[PDB]
Amino acid sequence: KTAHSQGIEGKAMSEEWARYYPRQFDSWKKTKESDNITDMLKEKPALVVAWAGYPFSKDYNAPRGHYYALQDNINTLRTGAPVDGKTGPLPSACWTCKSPDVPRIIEQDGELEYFTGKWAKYGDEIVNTIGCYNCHDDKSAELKSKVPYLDRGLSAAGFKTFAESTHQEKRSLVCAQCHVEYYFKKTEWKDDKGVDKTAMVVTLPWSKGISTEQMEAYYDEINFADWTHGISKTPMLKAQHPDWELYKTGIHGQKGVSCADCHMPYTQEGAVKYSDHKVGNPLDNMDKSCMNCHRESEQKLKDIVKQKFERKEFLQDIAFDNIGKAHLETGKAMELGATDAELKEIRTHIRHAQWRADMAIAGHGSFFHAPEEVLRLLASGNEEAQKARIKLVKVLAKYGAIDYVAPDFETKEKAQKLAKVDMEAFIAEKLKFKQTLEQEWKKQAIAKGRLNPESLKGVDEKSSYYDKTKK
Amino acid sequence: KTAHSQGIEGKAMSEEWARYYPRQFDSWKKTKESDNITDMLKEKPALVVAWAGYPFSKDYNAPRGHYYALQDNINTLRTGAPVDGKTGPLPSACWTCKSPDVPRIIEQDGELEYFTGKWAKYGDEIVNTIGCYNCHDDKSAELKSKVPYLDRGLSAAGFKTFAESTHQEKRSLVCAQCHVEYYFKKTEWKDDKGVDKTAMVVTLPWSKGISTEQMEAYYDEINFADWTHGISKTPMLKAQHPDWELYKTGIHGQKGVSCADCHMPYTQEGAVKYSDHKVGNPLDNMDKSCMNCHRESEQKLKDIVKQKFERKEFLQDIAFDNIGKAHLETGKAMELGATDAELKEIRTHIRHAQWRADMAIAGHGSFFHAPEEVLRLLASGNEEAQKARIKLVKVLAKYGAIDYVAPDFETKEKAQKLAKVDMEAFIAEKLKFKQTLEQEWKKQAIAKGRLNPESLKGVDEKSSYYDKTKK
Ligand code: HEC
Ligand code: HEC
Ligand code: HEC
Ligand code: HEC
Ligand code: HEC
Ligand code: HEC
Ligand code: HEC
Ligand code: HEC
Ligand code: HEC
Ligand code: HEC
Ligand SMILES: [Ca+2]
Ligand SMILES: [Ca+2]
Ligand SMILES: [Y+2]
Ligand SMILES: [Y+2]
Ligand SMILES: [Y+2]
Ligand SMILES: [Y+2]
Ligand SMILES: [Y+2]
Repeated sequence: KTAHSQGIEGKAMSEEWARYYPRQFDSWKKTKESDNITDMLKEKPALVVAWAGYPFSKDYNAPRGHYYALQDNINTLRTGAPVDGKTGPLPSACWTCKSPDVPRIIEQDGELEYFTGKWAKYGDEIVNTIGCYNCHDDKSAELKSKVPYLDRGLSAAGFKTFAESTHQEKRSLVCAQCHVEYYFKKTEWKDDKGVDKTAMVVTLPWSKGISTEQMEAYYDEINFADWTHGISKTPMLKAQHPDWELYKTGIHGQKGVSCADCHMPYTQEGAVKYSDHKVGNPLDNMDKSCMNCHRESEQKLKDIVKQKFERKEFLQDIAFDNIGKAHLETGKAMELGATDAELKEIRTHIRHAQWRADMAIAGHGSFFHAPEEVLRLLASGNEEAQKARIKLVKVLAKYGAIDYVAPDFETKEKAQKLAKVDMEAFIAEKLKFKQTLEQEWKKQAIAKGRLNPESLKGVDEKSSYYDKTKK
Repeated sequence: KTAHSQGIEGKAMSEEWARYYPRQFDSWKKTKESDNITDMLKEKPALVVAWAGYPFSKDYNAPRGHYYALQDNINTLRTGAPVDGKTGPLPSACWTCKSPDVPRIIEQDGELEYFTGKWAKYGDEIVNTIGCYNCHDDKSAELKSKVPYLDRGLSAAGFKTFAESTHQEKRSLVCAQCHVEYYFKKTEWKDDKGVDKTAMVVTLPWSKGISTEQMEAYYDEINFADWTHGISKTPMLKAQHPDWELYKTGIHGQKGVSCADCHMPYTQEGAVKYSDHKVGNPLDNMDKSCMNCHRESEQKLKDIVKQKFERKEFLQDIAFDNIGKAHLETGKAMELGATDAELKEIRTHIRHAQWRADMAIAGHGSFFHAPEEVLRLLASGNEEAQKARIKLVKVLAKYGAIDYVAPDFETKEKAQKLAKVDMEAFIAEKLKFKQTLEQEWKKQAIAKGRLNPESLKGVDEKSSYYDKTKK
């Protein structure tokens, strides 16, 4: 048994676990070191065109330390600027994979209630970032999935549930609670008081399997669309960090190497074994993350990973360039009078091209986790995009614009203009929200004892639209 | 020293080495077991369209045992039906990587003389198949490259020559004498008698490096073309088994694992070590070919290789389908009156698309030797093909055929009709050659003592156009 077999008071606050596990708490806190904000829309402006008419065309950055998960959720322009708990563009489900306060609230008010309402609804309740409670039982300290949608997805795909899995499988599944592709399913329900409500439930599109093509069939079967493209009016699908799904198909995943083996390597000290809880780049600690299975220079192995990244970039730039052009060319055809009937097949091609290309790049480590599937996906997506473009030349010709040249979108500025994103406006509105409602959320959370100010140190010095210098 | 330190009389005939190395001779002879003839034009008819106007549109099969190299060189419809030593479509250079009689002749008449004349020129001299003398010194039995063009290529690419390489590197370089991409360079020269002659010299296009793109630049710089496409009139480049080049970039090649490690695995018997000389499929002998470095079931490793093959096939079919359509669409535009100026960019795209796609599939083991580069190449080639097709829609439109649909080529029969290949005629002509001149070559070679009839057992029972049943 543990030294807290009856549970931990204030379990959602990771600092409450420090008295029992100071070592893991210390390394866990170190993800604060990974504070870099890489603006992906600035690096890859083609993505802005791909996501026109969707929040990702406003703000999308690369992943950084777990220490910043909650704050980045708050800072991203995607969550907008609510003025109260009933406003703002996004739903409560956006907190789900950002805080240990999520299982706390679910276990208190029920899953459906948690998934009901606006993101702003829990602003002063969900205030702790990725913590001990998101992965451990507060009585046995054993690994556990705290979100019901994971087992639901696992079963649907023919996988064993978390409780039925081996220890090694759990070392990856705890990560899969969040590092997977998902979509919000509108769900009607009635509470204990008989009131009719509507929830937006996190759902893993795994009922037909976890391959990109199986998920695609899944979405097409239910005629689902995350949004209607702002330029091409295509019924679009958004892929979001399908880290585990692509990992499972890669060679390491097939060989049984878990997420933890590389991202949370062991350190043996006598008869005691410790897991590095500073979840980050395995390449910064290869001696413990890689060289325990591979025998050769760290530099050579690093060069090999670099090679994979370059190959992925090569195909990614081609795919998204043609996807961007297809969107713009479809928009031009619409402007000339092309009918939905004339553009139906074209739009289906675009939908599939981007779904496959996005699924390939949305998981930032996929180029390494499953190198070959990533390249194949990008090649498949590009082919769908070009099939659309070949058909588009004919539609453009019918309307007298066969020589139309889709405008360029080589910079974030030019791309956002094409996507009609008024950044200045969104940023100004965001800052006002942060200076008012956000500070009230934090003040109230601290007053109620849900938030410890110590956890806020250097947590809000950077975003894609401001940098106080160094976190 | 060896037991034949002064050399071996009749060294070109591998049977002459059996008295010294009966074990290696026995396994070497066993490649006779790999007698399967897989007609690649039947399996992948798109290749016929790709090679229209070139010999490969007539006959192209997958590789089989070394035991059949010489006979397949004779049987392929590509070498045609010469009636004497001055006729036939191909040059003497076609014998180069098929027989130990090649170094014998080169060392006797000089490199330039060997490379001068028709293939039929040496019909009764080059009669032994891949033998001991192609890879070993007949005095020390040490590994050696017997062809000057390899070191020439190695140096040109910044690599060390064969003699300057390590033993492990030599275990792969001996294979590189033949398993590489090449082209025939027309070379003017004058013999000892002052006579002016023209030779077609095997040349490795490695002066700019060994990557597909570097070789492409190499060919473009000298405005080289293997042939003018029979349908699109595009200046084409033919890739031929760039096995070593792609292998060198793969992870195994980067890690120092030689061709021999998998294809000629060791067998330890006490203090003596033997190399399996039955060069074939490593998957048929995984315990010795793979499991000496990898630790897991043979089936799982086999399934993984199968997965790579399927991914490669997926992208290959897409690439060659668009390449085929581009060729046909260009041919249609020509028929309508399109000028060379209007088709110049299109043709450059096609040339590059096929060069990259062919380089990816010409090496039959590349899907495994360098999985990721193969997928990237096929994706790159496909993109070039689609760029050509998008431009072709516009040219077709200018000439009133925007709705043109390139004919299908899903069967070898239909593809060869589009490529205007009269198979019946070529086969009939070939059989007459085999029944007359070929039998004379073999009779004379046997009379002169250059050929041992024992080596002909079951060697000519199959081809792509006949099957006496079982070799
Ligand atoms: C949900 C509760 C999560 C769980 C459980 C795990 N991760 Fe996570 N991870 C999550 C978020 C929301 C983020 C983004 C953080 C931000 O503010 O940008 C991340 C990020 C990572 C990263 C990147 C770290 C970096 O320095 O860039 C990695 C490598 C990562 N996460 C890995 C990972 C693994 C291996 C997990 C299981 C052991 C794991 N995460 C769980 C959300 C969640
Ligand atoms: C779990 C199933 C998640 C849900 C539901 C949402 N997010 Fe998420 N988010 C999750 C992970 C594992 C990661 C890291 C890996 C990655 O590729 O991003 C993230 C990261 C973010 C970030 C930082 C990166 C960025 O996009 O700028 C933000 C700002 C973020 N997530 C916001 C966010 C919102 C608004 C959501 C609702 C639509 C949302 N996430 C849901 C996991 C999950
Ligand atoms: C999920 C993303 C995790 C978070 C957040 C935290 N821990 Fe963790 N922990 C996780 C894994 C995958 C593992 C390895 C499991 C295994 O048996 O291999 C661990 C392990 C521990 C342990 C056991 C000893 C060790 O391996 O170091 C302890 C005591 C532990 N974790 C404590 C702990 C605390 C206090 C955390 C918050 C500060 C915490 N963990 C977060 C995954 C995750
Ligand atoms: C042991 C548990 C492992 C750890 C930790 C890492 N790798 Fe690994 N790797 C492992 C296996 C069993 C395999 C399958 C092939 C084999 O050797 O049997 C691999 C394979 C790779 C590869 C090649 C596959 C590819 O993607 O092309 C690479 C380049 C590789 N591994 C790199 C690598 C790095 C950089 C790691 C640390 C971050 C790492 N591996 C950890 C087993 C294990
Ligand atoms: C070792 C063999 C690994 C396994 C198993 C998993 N990951 Fe990984 N991951 C690894 C590397 C070498 C990299 C690339 C690092 C680089 O900078 O080149 C990654 C990357 C990620 C990322 C991207 C983080 C970022 O870009 O900021 C994430 C989010 C990530 N990995 C998550 C993750 C999860 C959840 C895994 C299991 C499903 C997983 N990784 C396994 C190495 C290894
Ligand atoms: C030229 C003199 C060669 C040398 C030296 C090596 N190979 Fe070869 N190989 C060559 C030819 C002309 C052929 C085609 C044979 C035919 O009639 O189709 C081949 C074929 C192979 C194969 C395929 C065998 C099968 O059963 O399908 C392999 C796997 C192969 N060769 C490998 C190989 C290796 C590893 C070498 C060096 C040790 C090697 N070959 C040398 C011509 C020549
Ligand atoms: C060495 C540099 C070569 C030259 C020059 C030529 N060939 Fe070849 N050939 C070589 C190898 C290594 C292989 C096996 C690997 C492969 O992918 O094919 C071959 C195989 C053949 C075959 C059998 C397969 C087929 O194409 O049906 C034939 C019939 C053949 N080679 C014929 C041939 C001719 C006519 C050549 C002159 C143009 C020629 N080869 C040159 C290596 C080399
Ligand atoms: C080239 C394609 C080869 C042909 C044809 C033959 N041999 Fe070979 N042989 C080759 C290699 C790559 C190796 C291994 C070299 C090493 O040191 O690792 C060998 C080795 C031998 C040896 C040494 C002992 C052994 O490893 O078995 C002998 C005595 C030998 N080869 C003899 C031999 C004979 C008699 C051949 C013709 C019948 C023959 N080899 C062909 C490559 C090639
Ligand atoms: C030892 C000399 C090896 C032999 C013989 C074979 N492989 Fe190998 N393999 C080896 C290394 C050092 C690596 C690099 C990665 C690592 O584990 O350190 C590999 C890698 C692979 C891979 C993964 C890479 C990829 O292509 O995705 C696979 C799938 C693999 N090896 C398969 C394999 C098979 C089937 C072999 C026999 C025919 C084989 N390898 C031999 C080292 C060695
Ligand atoms: C092990 C790690 C290998 C190394 C090193 C090399 N080859 Fe290989 N080769 C290997 C496999 C697993 C395969 C595929 C077998 C299958 O049927 O799936 C191949 C295949 C080839 C081929 C194709 C033969 C055919 O299709 O008939 C050739 C011609 C070949 N390999 C040649 C070859 C050469 C010359 C190498 C060094 C440059 C080489 N291989 C290395 C495994 C391994
Ligand atoms: Ca989604
Ligand atoms: Ca060539
Ligand atoms: Y406490
Ligand atoms: Y990062
Ligand atoms: Y690979
Ligand atoms: Y003798
Ligand atoms: Y074969």
